[PDB]
Amino acid sequence: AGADEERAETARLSSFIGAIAIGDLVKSTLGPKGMDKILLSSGRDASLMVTNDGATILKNIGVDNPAAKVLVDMSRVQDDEVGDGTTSVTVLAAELLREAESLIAKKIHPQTIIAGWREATKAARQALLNSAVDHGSDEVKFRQDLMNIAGTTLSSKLLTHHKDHFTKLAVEAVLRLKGSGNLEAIHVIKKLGGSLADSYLDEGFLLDKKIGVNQPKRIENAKILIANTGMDTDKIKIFGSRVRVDSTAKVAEIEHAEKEKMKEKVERILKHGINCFINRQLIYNYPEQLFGAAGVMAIEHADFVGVERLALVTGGEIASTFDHPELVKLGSCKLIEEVMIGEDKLIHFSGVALGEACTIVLRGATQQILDEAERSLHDALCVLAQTVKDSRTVYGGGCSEMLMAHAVTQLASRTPGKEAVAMESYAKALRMLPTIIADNAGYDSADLVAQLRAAHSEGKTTAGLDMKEGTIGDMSVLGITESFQVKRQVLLSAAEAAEVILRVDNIIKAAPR
Amino acid sequence: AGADEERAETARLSSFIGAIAIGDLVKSTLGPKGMDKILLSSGRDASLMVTNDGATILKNIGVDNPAAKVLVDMSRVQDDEVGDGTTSVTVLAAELLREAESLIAKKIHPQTIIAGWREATKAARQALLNSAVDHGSDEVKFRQDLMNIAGTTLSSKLLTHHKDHFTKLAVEAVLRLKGSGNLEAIHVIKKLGGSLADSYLDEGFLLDKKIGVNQPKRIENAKILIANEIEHAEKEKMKEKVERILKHGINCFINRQLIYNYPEQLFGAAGVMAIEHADFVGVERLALVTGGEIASTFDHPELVKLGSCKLIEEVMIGEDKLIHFSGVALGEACTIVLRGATQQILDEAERSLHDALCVLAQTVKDSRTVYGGGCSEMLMAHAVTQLASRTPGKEAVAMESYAKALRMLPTIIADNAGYDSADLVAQLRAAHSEGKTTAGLDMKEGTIGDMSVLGITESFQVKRQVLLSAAEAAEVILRVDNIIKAAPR
Amino acid sequence: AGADEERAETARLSSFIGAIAIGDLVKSTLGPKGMDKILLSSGRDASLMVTNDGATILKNIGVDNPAAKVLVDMSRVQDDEVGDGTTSVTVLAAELLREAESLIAKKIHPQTIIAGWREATKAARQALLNSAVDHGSDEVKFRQDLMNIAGTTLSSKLLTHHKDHFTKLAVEAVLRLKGSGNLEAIHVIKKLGGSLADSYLDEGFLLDKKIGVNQPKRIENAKILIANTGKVAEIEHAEKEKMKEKVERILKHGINCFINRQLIYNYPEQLFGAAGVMAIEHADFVGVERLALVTGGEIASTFDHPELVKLGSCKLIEEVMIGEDKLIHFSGVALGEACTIVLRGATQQILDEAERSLHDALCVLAQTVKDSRTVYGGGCSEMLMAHAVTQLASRTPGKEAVAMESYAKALRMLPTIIADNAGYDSADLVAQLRAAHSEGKTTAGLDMKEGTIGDMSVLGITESFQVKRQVLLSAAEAAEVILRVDNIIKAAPR
Amino acid sequence: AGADEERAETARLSSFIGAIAIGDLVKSTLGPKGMDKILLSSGRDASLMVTNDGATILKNIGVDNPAAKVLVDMSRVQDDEVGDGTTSVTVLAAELLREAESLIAKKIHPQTIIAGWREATKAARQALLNSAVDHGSDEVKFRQDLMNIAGTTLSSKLLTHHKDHFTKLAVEAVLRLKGSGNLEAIHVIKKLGGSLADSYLDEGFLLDKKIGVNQPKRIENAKILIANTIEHAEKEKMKEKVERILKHGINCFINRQLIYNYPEQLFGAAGVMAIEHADFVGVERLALVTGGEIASTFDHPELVKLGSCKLIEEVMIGEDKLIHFSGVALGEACTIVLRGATQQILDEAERSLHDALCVLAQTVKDSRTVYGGGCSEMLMAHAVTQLASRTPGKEAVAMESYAKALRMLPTIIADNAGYDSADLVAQLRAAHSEGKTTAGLDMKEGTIGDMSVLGITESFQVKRQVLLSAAEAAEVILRVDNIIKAAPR
Repeated sequence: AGADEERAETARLSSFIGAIAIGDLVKSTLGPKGMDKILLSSGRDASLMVTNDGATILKNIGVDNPAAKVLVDMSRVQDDEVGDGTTSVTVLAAELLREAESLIAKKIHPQTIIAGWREATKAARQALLNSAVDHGSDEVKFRQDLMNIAGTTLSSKLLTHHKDHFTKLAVEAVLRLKGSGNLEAIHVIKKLGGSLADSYLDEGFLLDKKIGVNQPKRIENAKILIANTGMDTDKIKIFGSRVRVDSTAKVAEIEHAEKEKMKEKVERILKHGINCFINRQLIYNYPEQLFGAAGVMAIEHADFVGVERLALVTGGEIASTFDHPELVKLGSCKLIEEVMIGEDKLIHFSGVALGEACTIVLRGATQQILDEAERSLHDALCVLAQTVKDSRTVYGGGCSEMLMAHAVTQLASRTPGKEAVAMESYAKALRMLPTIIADNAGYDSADLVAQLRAAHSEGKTTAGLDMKEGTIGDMSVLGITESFQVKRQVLLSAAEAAEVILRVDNIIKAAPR
Repeated sequence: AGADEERAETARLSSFIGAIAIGDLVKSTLGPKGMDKILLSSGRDASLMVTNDGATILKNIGVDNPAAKVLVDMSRVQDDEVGDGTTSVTVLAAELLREAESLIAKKIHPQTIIAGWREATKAARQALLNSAVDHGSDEVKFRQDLMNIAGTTLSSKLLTHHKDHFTKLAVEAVLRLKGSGNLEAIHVIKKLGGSLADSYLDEGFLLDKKIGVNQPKRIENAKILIANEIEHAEKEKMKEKVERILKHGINCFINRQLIYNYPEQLFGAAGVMAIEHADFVGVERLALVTGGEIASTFDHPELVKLGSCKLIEEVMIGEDKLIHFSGVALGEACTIVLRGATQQILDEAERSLHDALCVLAQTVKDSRTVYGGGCSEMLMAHAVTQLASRTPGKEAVAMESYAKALRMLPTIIADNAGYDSADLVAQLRAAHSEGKTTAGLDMKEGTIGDMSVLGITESFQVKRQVLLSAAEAAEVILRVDNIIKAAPR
Repeated sequence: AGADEERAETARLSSFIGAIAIGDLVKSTLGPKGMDKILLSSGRDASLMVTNDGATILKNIGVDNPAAKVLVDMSRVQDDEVGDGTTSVTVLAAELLREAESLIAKKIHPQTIIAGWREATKAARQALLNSAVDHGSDEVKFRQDLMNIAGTTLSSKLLTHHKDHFTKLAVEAVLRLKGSGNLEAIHVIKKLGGSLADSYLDEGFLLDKKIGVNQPKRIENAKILIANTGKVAEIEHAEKEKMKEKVERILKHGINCFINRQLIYNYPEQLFGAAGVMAIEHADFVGVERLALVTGGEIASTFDHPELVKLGSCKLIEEVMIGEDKLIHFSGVALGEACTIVLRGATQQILDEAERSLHDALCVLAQTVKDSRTVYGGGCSEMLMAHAVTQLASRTPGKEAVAMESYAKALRMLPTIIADNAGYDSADLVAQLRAAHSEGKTTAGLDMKEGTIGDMSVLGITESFQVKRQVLLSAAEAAEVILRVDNIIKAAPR
Repeated sequence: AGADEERAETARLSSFIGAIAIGDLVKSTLGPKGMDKILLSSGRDASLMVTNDGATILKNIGVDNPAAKVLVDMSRVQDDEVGDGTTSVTVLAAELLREAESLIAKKIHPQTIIAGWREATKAARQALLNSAVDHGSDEVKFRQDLMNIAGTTLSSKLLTHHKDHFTKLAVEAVLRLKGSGNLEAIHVIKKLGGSLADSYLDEGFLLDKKIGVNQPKRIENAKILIANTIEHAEKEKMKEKVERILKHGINCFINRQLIYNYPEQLFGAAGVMAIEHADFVGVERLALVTGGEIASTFDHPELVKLGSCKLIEEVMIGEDKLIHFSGVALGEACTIVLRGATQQILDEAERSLHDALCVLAQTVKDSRTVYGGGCSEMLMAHAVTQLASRTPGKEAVAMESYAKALRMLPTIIADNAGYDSADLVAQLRAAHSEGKTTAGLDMKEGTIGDMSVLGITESFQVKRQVLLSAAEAAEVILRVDNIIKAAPR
């Protein structure tokens, strides 16, 4: 229905603007020294969200009328099977649109010009088939656990002054996460406190809640209880109305009935040896006095998301009415205690025998810049899982992009008529990436492009863009690598719909309405 | 990736503006001629708040959209580590920003410039291991007890004309408080009735409050009580209080909260003085002093209560109504009562004692100090200026910008003095360059003098943490564009 | 009034806008189906200037507030040593400005980038003497003399249907032109039309004036006279004496024609008709200047001026029927140093293109003699250079490369433009064009009649070698002045 | 009547704005990689002039309400004395205004800072002490005649791809000039044609006028006549001209004004070439060249006239006809003609050339120069930082700020080069600090190199008064709210 009318030229233009606007923000993000973008919104979110991951912020927000959301949505599928590394895929697609302005001069058949996607099928071929990636990544592995690909993802991120160490920590997390058991139950939070480590590794799941001022400080061989239904009692489905009774004698039983709820909770809780209770909602006051005497620590209004992960962690339980204790519930038993961390007080669940689920706690300076660690971390978890079993990678720092560009230029001219025009335009698309990496490093982009091309042309796939250097250097020494799937999936997506429809290269434009 | 957006140079300006606004308000705060600031704002605050301490005022309010609050929060961690000293750390960070106007001339990636912070680390340790300055503070101590750091914290506040004598007194308070346990039993009030001595020292505890208009004027052999059918029930509650009370001879009751009206009538007829809403901080202190009490329900009287009976009375000192607890047998905890000349500077004395207890605990443990009055700042500034020219590429514009930031502290210290700031900067630099570590800014002088003779010294913990913290403050400028919130609209 | 405050980005923008507006107008002017532009202004402009030659109209006027008059001025110096072919220099300079938006993206300093133009100048020269071409233009040359560049230069002009023939004629003019003097004394005027030939070549100078309807139709063994200077009864008698002096001196000489650059007195007019002598009133001074070198000239004084003090060439002077209209012919000059070129046309006031097409035409083949060097036409040169220049950007150490590569892709538009107007799809054309050029055959080019690609040499199209060397050096620098200048100091009442 | 209202601080701003507006156009111009600008205007202006010399363009126009024209006017006194080389004097004065924003922050006495100018004079000697000038320029000078300052003057001008060769030519022009009388008898015109040399040096004077269509093409053993000035009477003027003229053998006549038609017919038959409306300035120079003559009424022929004869002819050069006067016996006065590669930038030659004539003459007379490429400026910068610490009171703050001003110049010279500015600044500082006055910014290299090997040096005078002018301009805009003077050209 209604509003927003666009056709042919004007409609093509809307696609054009969306690609250029996104490219500049993502432009600072790529390579060993990127920049931080900080966002504040109104009416649906709490505060300032800062993300160095182009994928994370894009998924969350659809700011305006121009089209770009659908292109953005696709990158997530990429994350599930490979994703990140560094966010470069969005940039390649955007630059495709710049050539379109020179096409109107031609003024006849973009479709004839378009001969290129079949030609760009070649990109699926040339970009990720020539150059020997990586191989072993044995298992657990001493030295090769990190100090390579995680570091590159982080280098593009500003926090590398101390976060390079954080990245190193993440693979330790993946080692426990490898084997059989699914990609689930990984929890991470950041703490407002400065230390050299800037992060702490827990033996289990971290939660931030307390029963009250009273109750024992620490429990051992802990039994964990999770209830779906609240502790609160009174109304029931049918009120039974608020009653009055024939004398003061029968009003007493009602108060007495309250005591019975108290009775059930302690009598069978004691047999279990219950050390901790976690409830996701409001908690009734009566049990609270009881738990302190028993020596049981309960958690008021515990977050549901923490709870679901916790069930996987402790073998779980079936949560229903107060019958829920004993056998229906399973409780792991290493150590549960509330421990002060840097400055804040946190409760630590640890020693889960099953081992499938684990939690990582980050620590920091207390800056917005610190919130950067949250954005980088999310990026890192996805990067390592894919690196371990994809058994395939490419040289980073734009090494791959310059090589393909040299190869694609040859393709133009070699093909005779009709075929040649789009293939060269596709070819120039590789050139902007070298420019994007250099500009964010504070070095003159013009000077950098010229010197960059000569090293790639020579045949060293290892050589690439070194931002700290300001010129060109050996990418491999740095340990900068991109996963094979991230590069492979994007080229097909760019040349997917593009092929068959207007069957060839220089896409999209609008259709009906 | 958008919100409220400004890019590179405009983005830089939002951080740039926040630092300059804070520096001017805080500059007048520092040293002997510093001045008190008062704030008034609409809704959810009341009216006049006056905070001499820069840290306390910044923490309380997030006034506007431009970023600065996160930078503000960090000073508190520093406060916990050692505390106040003199407020100077916020100021260094602000002047760092002015150089950034010239960083556009550098013309490269600002993150790349950030290497200067590492360079700042060189500045951080140049200050360190150069000029050992202190050895001492064994415990109690005959002559090193004061005329030192307490005097410098007090230097910031104009009370120093007679106050420095009072601050000498404060370490005596600390010596009694370092042992036995806690950080309790210290209370300070001011009275109007000026004399040269300006302070006494109460062995007991001093409190300002009254039961009500009725009740006996004075109590002797005083005993102290401290406490942590419906219609019919209330009468019994009254009755239990009187029955237990009469046998004891109960002279005074102190309760840390609101007090129910029924008992009030009974206390008047009985001849018992009670205190409504007594502050908790005073109450804990009283317990150590009186031998303590077991505070619980109305069973609290007799044996579970230990009472000190020298004398409790409401005493007129000078003018204002106050109640004096004295004659404590323990002697471990005391209250210092200082008499002033009747000015805000008299209220100024309130924060001088707080400042003194904290220093000695930290000063004994660190075993290190630095010269105060900006002595360290010019010396460090002299060392840092050389570093900028020496370092290549990226480092040189950034290195001197941090070095430059040391210069304002000398300027801030004397601007509030009443002397011309421009003249002060040149003269200061010449003495530090020459090689005298002891030499520093003398505000009373208007020029430079020997800091050690004053006795002004600064705790080692305040200096090490600020420099690492400062780097983070300089670390949140240009790289961050806008990005507003922490507290409701 | 005082106003118009602009700085930094806004000042750059004024430069940006001037380049974009000009490029669209000059855009269809390149190649076989170029578009006719007609432009008029009040005052002394006159009437008919319809401009297909981009350089000619731009040079003539400076109509509006934005700054671009100076960039336009620069193209003419190029024109004097070579100029045209097709007007492409302005287009290439204009497209460079688009990257200026990316300059703020580079966010450092624009001056570092402009050094690329110097480099571009080197790029211009390394795109000149390497990556070969035709190696023809021996001298005189019976078949390669034309039907070449002019055909392509003419291609941008509509009149190509009968004008391509005209174009062939123009090199004959250069063959006589080459030698002792320089590029001097060449005059050409269109005379609408009505003949298959569409042009007659005059062995001498062309003139267009008549004394009056009466007077002898033809003169032979003609002596030419050019003069700088234009009892009451005896006064009347004295007038007769002026008549007498003019006749007495005239008959002995045999004077066949008189030409004067000013008003002529009525009394002598009757005399000339009876004698058998034709006179010209208010003949243009410029025509006379050209004529003096040609005929050996004379000394122009008072009536003593006839006989020996004046020299009169005597081949043939006549008024002849040219297709339809009458135009005077001065011809058969012994010296041979200076000549006159005459052309015609279909007549749609698009023929007037020939008035300025010709201005570009005049310089190009005169130049061809001097160069003894030429390049393949039909855009053959542009595709070859484009293939070579793409490699060249990486060949340079840096700085040079960024500007050189952008410059390289600029060449792509010209092949597109040549076939775009041709009535064929540009997209198919650009790809097929490159394959033949990359192959190694320099003779391959845009075959516009064909609609595809073919042997340019077979068609017979070549461009003056100078047009390519100067244009490349000139284009980069003409482009540089608008981009490098941020903030032009002014004051604009308007 | 009333539209714009300004007071004190905003008044400073109007003055502030003028310095920034001028600085952006001028900065591009400075150093070996500068730019050229074109101005249209209207009324009493023939056509747009494009000026590279900051001094020439500012003198010629007073475009708007803000006051800057007077600041501009002073630079010319500097130019007659020396001036040029590169226009940097105006830029440096402009950058001192930026500190003024800092100054309101100071919030004290604005003129207290004014002491810094006195200090600036101290700063000026500071460069002299800390840089090695030159050891020679003893007249004529076999290799150091050029390939130094002219190269720097010209390098700032892009045209140096081929024009560096013409820059070399200009000193030869000054060497003949040095001697007996002031700055006169030098004529130079650009020509629209292409050649490798890009210019020709003429021993005589070049002119561009023609008698008429008729008249002999060429004259030899030429006699030259210069003039400062019913029907039957007209014939007599014709008679005197021919009779007297024939005896002398008269080959050419040059008249500075309109010429009567009757003689024109005579000259053609006689075989004499005359010039109508010849420019007086060309004539005066020509007279010195040919030995001159006494110009009066028609009694002017014979001995009162002295004519030199080598060759006078009209020659085709490129596309435009000009007349060449050549073979002067005196040799004292000469004319320079330059061609080059054409465009807008060739009208530039009239502009660039004016600058060239001024720099080279100075080089022979001064016998003093300093190393170019910014070598002088960085070394002064290393030197400037130490002095500020030493100077008492007012002087330290102002001397240091003046001192860091010099840092930007290395950055601007490098920036136009086309190389990374950040890397360049620090490396430059290291070479100067060591003690090599020769080392400087090698823009072509992209890094620091030995300036002396290049051969580039700057005239000593340009440096002496730039510092003094910069200081008066630096005394600046802060002073008076209105300045104005003159009605030029």
